[PDB]
Amino acid sequence: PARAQALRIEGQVKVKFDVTPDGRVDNVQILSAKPANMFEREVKNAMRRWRYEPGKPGSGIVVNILFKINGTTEIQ
Amino acid sequence: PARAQALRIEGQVKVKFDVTPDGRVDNVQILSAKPANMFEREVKNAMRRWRYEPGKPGSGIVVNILFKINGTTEIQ
Repeated sequence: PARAQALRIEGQVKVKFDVTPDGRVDNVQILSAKPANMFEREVKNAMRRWRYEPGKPGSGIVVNILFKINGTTEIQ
Repeated sequence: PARAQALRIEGQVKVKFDVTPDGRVDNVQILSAKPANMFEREVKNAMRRWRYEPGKPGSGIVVNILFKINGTTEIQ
């Protein structure tokens, strides 16, 4: 078998928008509550926790990460 | 009961970093493959799909969205 590396972030986000009479959203803006880079910082953070074997280092290592985000509105 | 609104994004992301001899990651940068705003565009996108009842519109509506991101490295 082969060992993967994993990510699990929990988060929040605030969005303002208009609702039209047809019943469709428009004119969305995010209210960014964290410093502009929000998604990015939470990722780099989760890679602190990543472990490798000592005495075999390197640089420029690359990886692609497939992720699933799963939102849902809060506290009516 | 009360009706929520939901989000489900699937995505990818590329990251370059160093691995030290202690066995810890350092010097992380994202390789941003989509236009800088990646997380943001995928969100605004998912709110296209949101439905409201016609003939009751408004503007400046705000909502907070709690989300769970769940990564894991690809194709060894």
